[PDB]
Amino acid sequence: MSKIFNEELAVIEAAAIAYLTAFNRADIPAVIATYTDDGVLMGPGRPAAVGKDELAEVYLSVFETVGFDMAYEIKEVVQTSADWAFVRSATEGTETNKATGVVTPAAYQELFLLRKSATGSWQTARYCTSKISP
Amino acid sequence: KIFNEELAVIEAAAIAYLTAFNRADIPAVIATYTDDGVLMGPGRPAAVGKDELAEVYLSVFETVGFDMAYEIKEVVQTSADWAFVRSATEGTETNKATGVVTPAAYQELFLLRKSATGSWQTARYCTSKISP
Ligand code: NA
Repeated sequence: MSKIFNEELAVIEAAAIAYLTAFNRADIPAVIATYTDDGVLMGPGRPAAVGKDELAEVYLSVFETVGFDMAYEIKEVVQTSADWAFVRSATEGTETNKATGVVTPAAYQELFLLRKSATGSWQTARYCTSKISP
Repeated sequence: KIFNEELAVIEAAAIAYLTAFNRADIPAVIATYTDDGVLMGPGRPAAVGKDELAEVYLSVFETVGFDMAYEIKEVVQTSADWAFVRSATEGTETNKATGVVTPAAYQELFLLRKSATGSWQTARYCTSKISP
């Protein structure tokens, strides 16, 4: 009957979710901490942010400008080798502009490329998010 | 084999997509993907499988004319059969309805998988619009 989930896939998914929950709390240090030191963010309206200093600067600007209220869904979890994996997610909910106060619907889709650190921890090496709507 | 450095073969595969895309060559674009390939791009939900990929690229090229130059930012082989490539493109986009030409820049992540026959194919692909 039962489907058992590979223990390493469970730990990998938990690493992607650690980001999504930190992001939805707008907790920037928790967000930064999920990335490898050479991590890259590719998001809409901004060129790639490379490394924790550039990452911090982008997320600071995002949470200054906009408030997100989002639910996530995990779409796939795949381990491609001992130290590498990917996760695909989708988030949806609302976006509030902090200047104007205007709340609008928002949906995104995300790809995490995860790498297992030398001490056994899964971290986001590369991350891409695209806006589905509006 | 053409070059023994697998990294060059991997980069080659990503460049074949970007050039196919810039030529608006949909069959050539579809053929760079695995059968279960995923495209994640702006304004649309994930397209999963060649049937869904076809539909989206059809619609993109029905709606917009792209005139783009590419740059490869990184090529990384993570294991024997897996790699990633990060690139960026910039140029103009022309809306085919309105005729309005506007500057466009994008950034792209490829996850490529080496097939049973030795070909590098795109398994997962994300593109995000930098501007405007
Ligand atoms: Na073109």
